Amino acid sequence: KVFGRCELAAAMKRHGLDNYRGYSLGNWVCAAKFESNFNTQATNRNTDGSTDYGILQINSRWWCNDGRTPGSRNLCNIPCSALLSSDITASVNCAKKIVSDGNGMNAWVAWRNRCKGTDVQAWIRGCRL
Ligand SMILES: [Cl-]
Ligand SMILES: [Cl-]
Ligand SMILES: [Cl-]
Ligand SMILES: [Cl-]
Ligand SMILES: [Cl-]
Ligand SMILES: [Cu+2]
Ligand SMILES: [Cu+2]
Ligand code: NA
Repeated sequence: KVFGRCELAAAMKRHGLDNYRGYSLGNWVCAAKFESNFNTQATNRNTDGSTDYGILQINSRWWCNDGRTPGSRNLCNIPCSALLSSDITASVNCAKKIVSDGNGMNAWVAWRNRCKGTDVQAWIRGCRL
């Protein structure tokens, strides 16, 4: 599923991301845009051989099992394929664990390099949520 901007903002809000660990909704929308272009089916291989999955590009190195990431963990206790569903529940719940891990949204390098410090409210501007 490729979400529209405001449709994903509304969904992430419904799923409890707005101000989660202090990160306003536009932070999550901005991260999703640059991670996945709002595509739940997005996959990208990392240099180390792990892969990132779904709207928020959750890495198999730590968070999900894909059967091909040596020495990795599965801290969200989910197959990585679950992260590609049109239903964002698994992605959101796993993201909650990630952002609570100590470095907040800096876990998402694209968030750090492209969203942090910027006017992230622009991502939800005009949206019926
Ligand atoms: Cl957009
Ligand atoms: Cl915001
Ligand atoms: Cl594995
Ligand atoms: Cl959903
Ligand atoms: Cl924080
Ligand atoms: Cu929902
Ligand atoms: Cu809503
Ligand atoms: Na893994």
